Amino acid sequence: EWQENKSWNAHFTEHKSQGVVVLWNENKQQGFTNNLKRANQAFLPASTFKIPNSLIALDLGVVKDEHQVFKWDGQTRDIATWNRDHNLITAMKYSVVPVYQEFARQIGEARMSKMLHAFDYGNEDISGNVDSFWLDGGIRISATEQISFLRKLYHNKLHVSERSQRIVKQAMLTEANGDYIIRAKTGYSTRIEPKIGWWVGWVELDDNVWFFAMNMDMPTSDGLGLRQAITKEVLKQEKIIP
Ligand SMILES: O=C(O)c1cccc(-c2cccc(F)c2)c1
Ligand SMILES: [Cl-]
Repeated sequence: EWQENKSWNAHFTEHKSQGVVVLWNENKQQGFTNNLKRANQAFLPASTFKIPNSLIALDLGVVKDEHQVFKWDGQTRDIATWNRDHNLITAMKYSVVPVYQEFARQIGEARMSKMLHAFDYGNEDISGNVDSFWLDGGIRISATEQISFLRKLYHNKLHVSERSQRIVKQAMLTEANGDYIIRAKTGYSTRIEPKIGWWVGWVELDDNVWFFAMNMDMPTSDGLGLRQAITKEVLKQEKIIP
């Protein structure tokens, strides 16, 4: 069951942007979106790929645990937070592309392809460079496909160990207070048109879970804060969060 609520479009047009929000009520097994078409259009996953990438690296032993330090390679990059040592927690918090590029090289093309098929992730296509295919290669995923993947992760049903899934869900922790917990990952795709931002994850309540996946047009980095801001406005309107 899916229902289209075009009133949410106001949240995008009021900021003179365009995008889609997809919600899934786990208890009721019901979905909601403002745009059924865009909910099924496939985009580059960009840094949302750090979820599956982290899982594969952990399950193959490329990453030992969430404390292992990945030393800065000494190359000054334009993102200040990238020019320092990281572990899995901080690498995902600051979307540290260079750390995950090295993960992918050590994973290798063959094992990466095999695992993405086992995850049923997007179009499962790693065509391109092994260290950048999620940024400018052939892989694609829709918002509805993100939710399908995240639901498997939440229930520990992906084809990796329970430990790997618990560690990645820890690394996804974004916000927690007395009312809800959010585990999620942002994305920012600029190398292939259209330029978009992602935010995918879920909201934990006392007695239910709401999965979400949003993407929106991102002509400039000036609107990146809208990924979370717009999503939370939808959540408040639907009385999922206060
Ligand atoms: O949205 C983020 O969490 C994030 C984290 C790291 C770098 C960037 C970023 C911002 C502007 C340009 C760019 F290429 C990357 C965004
Ligand atoms: Cl946690």
